[PDB]
Amino acid sequence: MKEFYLTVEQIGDSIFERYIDSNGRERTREVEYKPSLFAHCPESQATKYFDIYGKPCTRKLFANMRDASQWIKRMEDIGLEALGMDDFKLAYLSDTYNYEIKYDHTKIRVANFDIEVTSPDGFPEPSQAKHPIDAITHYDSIDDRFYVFDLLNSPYGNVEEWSIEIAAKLQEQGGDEVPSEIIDKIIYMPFDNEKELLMEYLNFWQQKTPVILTGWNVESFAIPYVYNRIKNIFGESTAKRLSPHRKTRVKVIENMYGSREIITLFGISVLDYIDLYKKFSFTNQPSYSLDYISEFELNVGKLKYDGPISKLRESNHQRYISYNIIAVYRVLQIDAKRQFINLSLDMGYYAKIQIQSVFSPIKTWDAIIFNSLKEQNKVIPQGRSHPVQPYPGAFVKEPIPNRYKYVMSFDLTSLYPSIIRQVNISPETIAGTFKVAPLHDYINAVAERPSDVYSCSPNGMMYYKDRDGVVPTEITKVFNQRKEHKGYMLAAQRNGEIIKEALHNPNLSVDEPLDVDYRFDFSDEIKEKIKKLSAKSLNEMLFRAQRTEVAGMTAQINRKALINGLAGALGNVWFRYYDLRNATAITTFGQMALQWIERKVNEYLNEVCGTEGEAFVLYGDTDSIYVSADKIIDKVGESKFRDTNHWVDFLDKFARERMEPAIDRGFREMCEYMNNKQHLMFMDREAIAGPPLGSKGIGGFWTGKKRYALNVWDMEGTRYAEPKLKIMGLETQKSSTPKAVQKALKECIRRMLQEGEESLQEYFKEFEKEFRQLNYISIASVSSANNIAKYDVGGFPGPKCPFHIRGILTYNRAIKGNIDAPQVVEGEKVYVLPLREGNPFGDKCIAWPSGTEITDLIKDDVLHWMDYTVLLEKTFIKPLEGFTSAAKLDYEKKASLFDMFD
DNA sequence: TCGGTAAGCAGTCCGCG
DNA sequence: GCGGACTGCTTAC
Ligand SMILES: Nc1nc2c(ncn2[C@H]2C[C@H](O)[C@@H](COP(=O)(O)OP(=O)(O)OP(=O)(O)O)O2)c(=O)[nH]1
Ligand SMILES: [Ca+2]
Ligand SMILES: [Ca+2]
Ligand SMILES: [Ca+2]
Ligand SMILES: [Ca+2]
Ligand SMILES: [Ca+2]
Repeated sequence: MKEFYLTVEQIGDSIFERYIDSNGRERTREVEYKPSLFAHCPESQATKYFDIYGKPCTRKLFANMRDASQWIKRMEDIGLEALGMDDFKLAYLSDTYNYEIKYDHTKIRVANFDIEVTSPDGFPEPSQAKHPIDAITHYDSIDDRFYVFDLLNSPYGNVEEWSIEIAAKLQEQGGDEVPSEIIDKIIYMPFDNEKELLMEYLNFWQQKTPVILTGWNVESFAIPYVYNRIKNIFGESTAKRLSPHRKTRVKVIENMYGSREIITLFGISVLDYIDLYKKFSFTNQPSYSLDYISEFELNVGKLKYDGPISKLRESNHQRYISYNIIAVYRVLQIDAKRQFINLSLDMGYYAKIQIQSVFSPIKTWDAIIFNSLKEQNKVIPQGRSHPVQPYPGAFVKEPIPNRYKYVMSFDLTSLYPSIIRQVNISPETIAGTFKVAPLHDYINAVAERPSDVYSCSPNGMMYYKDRDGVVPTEITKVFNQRKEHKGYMLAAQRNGEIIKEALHNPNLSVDEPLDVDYRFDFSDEIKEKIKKLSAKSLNEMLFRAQRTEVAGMTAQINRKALINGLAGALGNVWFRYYDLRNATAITTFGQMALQWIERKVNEYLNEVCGTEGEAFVLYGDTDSIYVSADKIIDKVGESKFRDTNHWVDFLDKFARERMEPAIDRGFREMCEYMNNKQHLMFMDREAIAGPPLGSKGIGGFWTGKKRYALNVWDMEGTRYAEPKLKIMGLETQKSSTPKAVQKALKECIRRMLQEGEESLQEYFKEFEKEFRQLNYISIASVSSANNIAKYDVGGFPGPKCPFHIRGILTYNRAIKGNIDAPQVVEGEKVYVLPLREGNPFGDKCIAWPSGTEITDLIKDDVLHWMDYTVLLEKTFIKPLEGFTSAAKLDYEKKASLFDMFD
């Protein structure tokens, strides 16, 4: 097989590399890598190395990496560009793996671990590590085993061994319900003392050294706690055995508010699953507890135990260990679904970077572009310092707040990357500038043609047309990968809808789910067999289809994120290829493109309708337009349609056969106008929205920019079994809105769009009457909590104190003295409730850690003093009043001549 | 939050005769 | 009471 790296490090003048050799074995080597860097040289000197602008360079070979680094410094001292890859491990990887890397994941040791630490005096701080580590569960991907290290004797109590028999049993048998599929994979090791446990853990680690190290909050808790505890008991050298090269750094993580400390383990790639989840999931969650996220992702119940976690080991050690094991497994289950580790490996090996660098799109793209240029013997420029400067972004149309009955939306495929490719925007393709007219003049095609030679953006920039820039070349490659995975995602989605349809008529039989590839549209043969399947098999197929859709979503959305990040990186001062001329060339072209096509679509539809100056495009944001289709429907007449699906078909056909050709024509003209390299503005129909045929549903409404709701029957060619609400920006979509309120507001919107005003009034009346019964957590607001200390003046709110911070301060005063009280962690999320006047907390609100029940000693008082009226008006009524006034509807029945008469 | 801009709403402070 | 000048937070792209 072809070799591939696992990890790479620079330690002084040595590269330390762990890799898989040509026989599939894991090896480690120390390499005295001699780096090269570059200086400009005279043209009269013969060379094969050129910078990106075509200027000749001489290669400088250094005796070692420190010499190379010193040379960079002296070149700065002289005032001359020091060209080349200054991150020497990236150059090493480029030299050592000069081909597209094919990796074998089965050879990569992925370790998932979690530790437990009993602490009677609050949160066990990783920097202090003053409490014994009393449990470690460490799952190894190569052995496919859970290695359980269990401390039986502690200063906080001596316990009996954990029982695998009880662990397996149902919670109704007094057991812990450790999943049957992992029971046989547990290797249980009890220890009579902590020193023995840790020494054995280190010997184990030495034997089975993680390449990828993950788990939940491992980077901020488990890793620094283990490191520091071993350091405290044994000394630093023993703690450094967590690094295969025995090198670590206590590294400070800084942002804006403060700083925290993590431990860098050289020769390990830490991908904390919480960080993977935050980067790759495209969710914003009210809580990031593993319980909370496992419930969201897997629909598994919260791990139930009695009393505080600080007493769980002594009171129920059996459950303590079982929950430690289950916790490790939950992360594995989340990964089986989301496939973020797979994603990270894919992107890391593609870029030829340390796997953990996938968190940095700037590092990722720097390596991609470097490797690409190096193939042509081209030489990358030195990174430079730039002051942070603001620059313009997208255009967003101001909508008229209103109901909108029939709506067809259209959206440009991968806009910013497509602009880059179309215009040929790259550091080395800049050809010059032209004299800019107001943007409006380009939109309306009255400005002079920018260039007859170069490819242009309406920000004034011109680009070469003779050859693709490196940025267009490399962005195209990832765009193509993205396109493939999106295809699989959409097929799985369409396939899921077939199954949902079939589930209306389940067959009464015992059978099996079909063995199919959900990434490809079901054949007629499959469709016929599905129509004969039982509900049990159908539901299993649906679950599998949706799992396939999730896998495709992960693969596509994050490749989209990477390519959009390249467009964004051009406007980040830390990017080697930072250039506001290029960043703005992209955003300004986008502004023109949207407004250009708004004009074209309005012109086309006014033509087919035989009107003048009518506004068909009601809205647009960045790269999308929303077209009113009322007149199109009305041209055939509602009564002519058999059912909802009939007008949906008609609009779909109209969009594809009439509107899309007109859209393409408009964009080809714009391409010629800007003299672009290649027409890539592809705007396809996205949504077809409207009320159910013959109903009083309003179909949709806008309240303002980035705030709307649509009843969608077809999205990107997925025809839904049941209509789906597309809601953007409204409170139902915000993590800050209480859970039960999101749900209620969603149902109000559903009723408005599908059923009408009367249905809405019926539901409002009911919610208003019953809501005080809702669980306090479900009606709590949520907020991130930054700068708590900043607004704290002797335990009370300082000037300008935010509402949620006030709640935290109220909480802090209420828990002064309570030993079992959780602390609010700076920068994390909190639940927030309003409090009625004259409450014993002495303020108008209280806040506590999100994803948790409020501590028992104040819970009863909070419940008693919760201000339901304020809660209702602020989270439910105010937003609903916003929705209904926009839609010209009333959520309460107004008086009529029938009232109180006949 | 260690890792692009536009723009919405909550809330504080305080004017607005 | 609402709206502007702010801070804070969160979402649409
Ligand atoms: N830097 C950055 N830009 C974004 C992000 N989301 C959207 N944009 C910008 C770049 C996109 O091309 C443009 C339009 O956003 P869309 O959500 O429609 O995505 P896009 O057109 O790229 O892909 P698509 O084919 O429609 O799924 O807005 C983002 O998360 N980060
Ligand atoms: Ca735990
Ligand atoms: Ca788009
Ligand atoms: Ca059937
Ligand atoms: Ca869009
Ligand atoms: Ca098309």
